[PDB]
Amino acid sequence: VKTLCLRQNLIKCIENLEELQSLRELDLYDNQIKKIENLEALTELEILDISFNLLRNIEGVDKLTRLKKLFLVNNKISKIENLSNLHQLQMLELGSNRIRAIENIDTLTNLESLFLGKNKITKLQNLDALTNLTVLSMQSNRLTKIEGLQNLVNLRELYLSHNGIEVIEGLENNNKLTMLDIASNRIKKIENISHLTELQEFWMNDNLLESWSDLDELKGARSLETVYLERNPLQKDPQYRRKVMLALPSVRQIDATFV
Repeated sequence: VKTLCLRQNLIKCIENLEELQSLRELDLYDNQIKKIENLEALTELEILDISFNLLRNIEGVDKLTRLKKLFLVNNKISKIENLSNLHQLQMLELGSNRIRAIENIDTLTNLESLFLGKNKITKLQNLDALTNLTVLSMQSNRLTKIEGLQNLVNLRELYLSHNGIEVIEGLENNNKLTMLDIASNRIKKIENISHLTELQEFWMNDNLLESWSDLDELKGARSLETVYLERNPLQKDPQYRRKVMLALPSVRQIDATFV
């Protein structure tokens, strides 16, 4: 065997998966599993996908030391735990869960992607050890302040949509940012992003932006190709598209319209 895809079944318990030792990828997407167990024997497994299930806790993956990707999207997981042995983990997908705090991931120094969207996290913390982190998704959470990103120096994609962020800050050491998404917040002013020179796409729709002089912060991004500013108070200006066009000459797309 090499890849078992038991997608879309009525599985409620994990069993009779012991004879297969050479399995590298197990896919249990969209089932009714309630507990992770009987998986310790798949030691050379590189990809585990138990997304869209009824999991409430993370367990039974203590022995999968060779895991590279872990998909646990859409479950009932309340706390992040029992992942400390997965040193080779590069991608961690925990979207659409019930997590309230970022914890117990400091041992995953080889993480390149971290997805925690549609959860209940209230504070950005405990990310200081993921210096290899390239993508971080914290959208549709309870975030109120941007912080804890001072050690994500290779961060190139940051998604903070649908939160309660009021001020743009904490992005001092994230100079490699190419995609910054802070749309659907309570931001009133664009600040502290003038050092983000490699920005390509920048979503800031559904905020409270008022002054046109904030676009001076984006002048350093010569590769800025796409910018979203709709549903801001800036759109009340009848030359909203042209004003963005003139201030940001490098962009080829404003909202859903090309230039």
